[PDB]
Amino acid sequence: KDEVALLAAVTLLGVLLQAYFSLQVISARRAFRVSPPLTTGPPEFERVYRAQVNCSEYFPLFLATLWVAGIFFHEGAAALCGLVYLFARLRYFQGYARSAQLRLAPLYASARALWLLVALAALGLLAHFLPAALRAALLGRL
Amino acid sequence: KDEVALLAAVTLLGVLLQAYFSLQVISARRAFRVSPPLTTGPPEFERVYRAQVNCSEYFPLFLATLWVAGIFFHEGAAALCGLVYLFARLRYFQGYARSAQLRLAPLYASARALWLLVALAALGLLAHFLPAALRAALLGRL
Amino acid sequence: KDEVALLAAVTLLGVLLQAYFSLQVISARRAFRVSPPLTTGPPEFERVYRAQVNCSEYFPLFLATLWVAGIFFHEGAAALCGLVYLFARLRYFQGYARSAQLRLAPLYASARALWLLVALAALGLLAHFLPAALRAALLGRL
Ligand SMILES: N[C@@H](CCC(=O)N[C@@H](CS)C(=O)NCC(=O)O)C(=O)O
Ligand SMILES: N[C@@H](CCC(=O)N[C@@H](CS)C(=O)NCC(=O)O)C(=O)O
Ligand SMILES: N[C@@H](CCC(=O)N[C@@H](CS)C(=O)NCC(=O)O)C(=O)O
Repeated sequence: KDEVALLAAVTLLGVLLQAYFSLQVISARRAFRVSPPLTTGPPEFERVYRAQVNCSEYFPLFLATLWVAGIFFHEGAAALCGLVYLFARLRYFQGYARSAQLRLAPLYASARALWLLVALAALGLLAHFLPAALRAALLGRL
Repeated sequence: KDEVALLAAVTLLGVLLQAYFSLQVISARRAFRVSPPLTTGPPEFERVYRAQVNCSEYFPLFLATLWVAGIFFHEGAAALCGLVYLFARLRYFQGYARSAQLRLAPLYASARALWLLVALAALGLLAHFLPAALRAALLGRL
Repeated sequence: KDEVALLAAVTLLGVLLQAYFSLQVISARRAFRVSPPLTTGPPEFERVYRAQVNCSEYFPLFLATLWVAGIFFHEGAAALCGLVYLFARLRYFQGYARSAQLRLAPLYASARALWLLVALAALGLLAHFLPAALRAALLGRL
């Protein structure tokens, strides 16, 4: 509870953001009179819809690496990248909605932020496994 | 293990439900002869497909707030909302499949249940951070 | 940290794989000149796109049962099924991309692997709840 409080905070933040994306899609459906089960129509809608879906399919990847990084590398560092990513995603959604081209900048920022969490998670896990493994390897060649 | 057993139970339940949604979509594909990579056809299919996809994109949001709420607020309360939500989602899927209109009632029930988890998670995290922060704020104005 | 290190490893692996699926879809978009917010075009593209989406909607189910199984049943066993599943998913993506029929074999392997995690998670949770419940049931009929 004490060692994961920040990660949980970022996580909740992330959820709130996804919730926001949804409300926006619901509003797009209304504005452009696009009723389910339809997911296609004017590009101005399709973009808003696609921005929400794209963010939704990366969320688990975010939550996953956020927690692994926070637990095996550094909680504060993992949480900071969590924010930077979450912010980049907001900018992505908002940009994408205006123009498909305006999604790129924010998309890249997201990748960089997400790739850090992955690199950190990797470095964390590596630090946890490698030593013990190398010692077991040496002990073997006794 | 002892402090999260209920959350894990609800979680497993949630997975089983998603698994159920999938089998249903697979059955829809068969019934309406809609082979991949197609995701469009008769509305009777599209609804079933969309019900499964909509539940799938909220699942992470569910799992996320379920665990944060269960860990920072109250496990039993978080687990109860987990059920209420999971049930609302079943009703959503089943309703949506019949009619796009029959998805609304259950959809709202889902939102309410999900919003609770978020409110609880928020209250939990707030209780964990606020005090320490306020004391640090006061100590500063010494 | 020590009791979940393998699960976190498999998890990170899983993320890396999803990241791989994405890059592939981005490459498909380029190859077949399919720019967002479009998600339809030549079947050779649609399959690649659908393979990535299908893997993305099961990921949370994977992560969920992976951790519940690893925590309530056996970490090493849960991690092994994690690999077997993750491998089956790679084979699924790669097969699907070539042909919709080549996705079936790997898809089934995925189901089997995933169903194990669910069975294990169930057995784990059952072992944690059942006894205490039965004793409470007997104590009642005192
Ligand atoms: N589901 C995504 C996976 C690949 C991806 O993330 N692509 C980036 C760069 S091409 C994107 O912003 N795609 C727009 C979208 O997914 O709607 C897709 O189909 O494009
Ligand atoms: N992916 C959803 C996000 C918004 C949402 O959850 N909408 C609710 C109320 S309009 C719904 O049931 N949508 C039907 C669906 O997603 O198929 C969408 O595109 O509609
Ligand atoms: N979202 C999936 C859920 C059902 C599913 O997983 N189906 C399997 C066997 S029919 C599959 O490989 N579907 C191809 C796909 O989802 O693109 C769908 O719409 O088919």
